[PDB]
Amino acid sequence: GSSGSSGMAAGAAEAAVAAVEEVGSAGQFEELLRLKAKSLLVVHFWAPWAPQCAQMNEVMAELAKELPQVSFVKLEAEGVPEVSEKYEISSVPTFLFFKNSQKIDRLDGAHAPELTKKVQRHASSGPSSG
Repeated sequence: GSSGSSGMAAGAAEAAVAAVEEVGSAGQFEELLRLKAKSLLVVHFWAPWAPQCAQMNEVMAELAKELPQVSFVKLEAEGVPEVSEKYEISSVPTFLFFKNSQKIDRLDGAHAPELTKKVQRHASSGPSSG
């Protein structure tokens, strides 16, 4: 109960990844929400049956690269019925824009262009604004 920071210590780094994260549990998602609160989180619902999720998945990969300040996470609707229940997500494809641990936007249906639009729109918030 007595210390003197005397400034600030140095021992932390940060990297940049443009890959789609795989969410297979509510904990991971509910947890990330906070972490990726400042940034733009994109929760896409992919299914091992729905063909639409096929192309919708490939498109994401690219985006993630274009927008390094964005977070693309894909969750299994049937894989994790815990989260799907809460939001009652019983349809795919389905994207959920979570900002600051609070849903602000949502895209229903397999839309290649419609998606990018929303992604960029929100993605804006952050560095190099514009």
